[PDB]
Amino acid sequence: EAVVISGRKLAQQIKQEVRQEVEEWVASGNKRPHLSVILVGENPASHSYVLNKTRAAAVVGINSETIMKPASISEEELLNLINKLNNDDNVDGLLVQLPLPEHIDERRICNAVSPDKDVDGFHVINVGRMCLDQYSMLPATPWGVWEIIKRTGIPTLGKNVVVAGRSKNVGMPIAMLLHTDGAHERPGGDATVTISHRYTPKEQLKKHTILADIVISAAGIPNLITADMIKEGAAVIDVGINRVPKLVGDVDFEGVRQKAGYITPVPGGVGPMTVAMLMKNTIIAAKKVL
Amino acid sequence: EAVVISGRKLAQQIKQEVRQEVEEWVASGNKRPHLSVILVGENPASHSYVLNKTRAAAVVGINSETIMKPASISEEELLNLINKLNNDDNVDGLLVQLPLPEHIDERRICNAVSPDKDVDGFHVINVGRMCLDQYSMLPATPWGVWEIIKRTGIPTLGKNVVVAGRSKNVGMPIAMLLHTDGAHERPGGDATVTISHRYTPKEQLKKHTILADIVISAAGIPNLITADMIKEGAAVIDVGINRVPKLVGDVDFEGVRQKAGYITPVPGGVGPMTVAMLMKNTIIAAKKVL
Ligand SMILES: NC(=O)c1ccc[n+]([C@@H]2O[C@H](COP(=O)([O-])OP(=O)(O)OC[C@H]3O[C@@H](n4cnc5c(N)ncnc54)[C@H](O)[C@@H]3O)[C@@H](O)[C@H]2O)c1
Ligand SMILES: NC(=O)c1ccc[n+]([C@@H]2O[C@H](COP(=O)([O-])OP(=O)(O)OC[C@H]3O[C@@H](n4cnc5c(N)ncnc54)[C@H](O)[C@@H]3O)[C@@H](O)[C@H]2O)c1
Ligand SMILES: Nc1ncnc(O)c1NC(=O)Nc1ccc(C(=O)N[C@@H](CCC(=O)O)C(=O)O)cc1
Ligand SMILES: Nc1ncnc(O)c1NC(=O)Nc1ccc(C(=O)N[C@@H](CCC(=O)O)C(=O)O)cc1
Repeated sequence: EAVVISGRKLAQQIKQEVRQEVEEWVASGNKRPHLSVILVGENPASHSYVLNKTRAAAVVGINSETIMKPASISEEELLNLINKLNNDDNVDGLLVQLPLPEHIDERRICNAVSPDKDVDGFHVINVGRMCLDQYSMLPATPWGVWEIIKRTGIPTLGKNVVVAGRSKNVGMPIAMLLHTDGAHERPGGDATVTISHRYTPKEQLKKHTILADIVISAAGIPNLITADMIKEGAAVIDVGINRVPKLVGDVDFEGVRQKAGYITPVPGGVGPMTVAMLMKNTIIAAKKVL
Repeated sequence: EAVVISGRKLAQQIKQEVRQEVEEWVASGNKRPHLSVILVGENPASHSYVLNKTRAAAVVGINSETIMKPASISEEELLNLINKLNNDDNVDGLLVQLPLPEHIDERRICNAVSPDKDVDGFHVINVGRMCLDQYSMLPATPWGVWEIIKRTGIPTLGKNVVVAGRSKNVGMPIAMLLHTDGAHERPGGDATVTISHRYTPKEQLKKHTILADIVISAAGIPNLITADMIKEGAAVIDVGINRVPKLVGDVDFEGVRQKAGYITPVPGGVGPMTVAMLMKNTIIAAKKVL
């Protein structure tokens, strides 16, 4: 039977690490770090996630605020707010919760966040730097997936990995991190990585997962991954969070639990790890390391 | 037996398209496009490749100059030359031929070329834009592979693709182009893409290629791709160029020719396509579309 990895427990540990780093940063005479989160509209999942972020900030001693704005705001008004926060020396980290409304260009908005305060790692320079294996502010959810694997000791070098999903914010960075050189400035996982997506037929997906030592599902499709797709002993990391009213992942948890060696639950898996790696990025940003 | 795709004939068609585009541009009263190539040292293959590029430029109506510097040049002197070319309004395209001497930081050099003149697409902002599926100057060798596939009419949406190699200028952009969304600003091939590399066990490479509709070898290893690794009728695209006294690719050409449906030869395959796609990028740069 699979070990169930508690992302909640791993995230709490990481937050303890961040709290200590923050406290020693303040005791050294530095300003306490401050995180600003911009929330647009009323997507209730976005509100839940942002509340979890500001909770975690308080736990680790980082000052925070959520600035909530109606969906009817214009792009230029979002940009004006972002520009004010870019020039406010008290703000160390700035992020815009996604998705934004259709009349707002997410890419222009992400590129307007000063790259030094870009704790989500979505600015194009941070994307390019990550894709070149240079030091960069890593996006929180992919970095949380990497930390789950690394802190559990699941090996990656020479291993077969399948990622289901290719979104720029989640699946693509996860595939980048896992396949790239362990010896480069920002090390990668040196795994053999298959990228699948909405046009992979299920039979081709299965033919690739059945070879995989790690399967990472970030499609947002309930029961996309089932025990027959998984070779036994493999690690299955469930990035999906799907409203079905209850929350499930992409993985058939009880089925795959019988065959995988390791498995993450939804909720309590990747989700809390996302919030933890954002706290790590914020103290990194306050320290002006990059 | 396998169709042998002539990279020479496809490139000739692409180059004729560029010659028509450039002369319509010049007929409209615009400055003739101009490409500057910087060439460092005496790598015989580099000199050979640069001559192919400026020979192609002249035939399609693009003015060119190659600026040759000894390998003993320093990093500051190369940067000085690059800055002079960035500010010369006659120069539309600027590229530095790689590899550079060991004492030169290639990443610093590539980021010094202004992104609007970066016809190789090696600047971090162009790498980031490409990885976000945004309009960008695509690197010429990856774009050549893409064109070989599309112009032969080999389908990609939903097909399995294996790329052997992960280098930032060749293997990684190929994997990015092929797996990404057809509906995005810069369309992608919508394929299921496996990325293999130097830590992929040779047995594991076979188990993925035997599933592959398209194998793309960009590793620089003679005879890495052999007939037992290919399923009957798949397309095999040879990006490697290996000096073995002769030139060969990564594929066992004679053997794989008996099982593949399509195959590219070395020489005369991807190489002339690299030169051709650079001409496309140069007229794009002259038009300042981006
Ligand atoms: N911390 C977390 O766990 C966390 C954070 C953010 C988002 N998510 C969740 O991850 C899932 C998607 O995240 P995202 O940002 O990538 O969203 P997205 O909608 O942009 O991504 C959807 C991805 O699903 C892929 N896909 C669709 N059908 C597929 C299929 N049948 N097989 C393989 N791939 C398929 C699509 O091609 C696309 O790449 C959702 O449940 C989302 O809520 C989780
Ligand atoms: N126009 C062209 O045809 C053209 C242009 C440029 C480069 N190339 C060729 O591309 C090949 C590689 O170019 P590069 O810049 O990527 O060089 P590189 O050595 O930096 O990259 C080669 C890749 O090979 C991978 N690799 C090594 N062993 C492997 C294995 N056993 N199985 C799978 N992958 C393995 C490495 O991890 C690396 O990512 C060379 O032949 C180069 O000359 C061709
Ligand atoms: N959209 C974005 N825009 C900008 N930057 C980002 O990083 C994101 N992405 C997220 O914020 N992703 C995220 C997903 C889940 C949680 C989370 O806390 N999950 C709990 C359950 C909570 C619940 O479901 O109520 C769990 O999984 O246990 C937190 C963040
Ligand atoms: N290094 C770089 N730095 C900066 N930007 C780049 O794009 C590169 N990469 C190349 O320039 N790659 C390249 C490889 C081969 C040819 C070529 O013309 N090949 C012919 C003849 C081979 C022969 O006879 O020697 C063939 O294969 O048919 C052209 C370009």
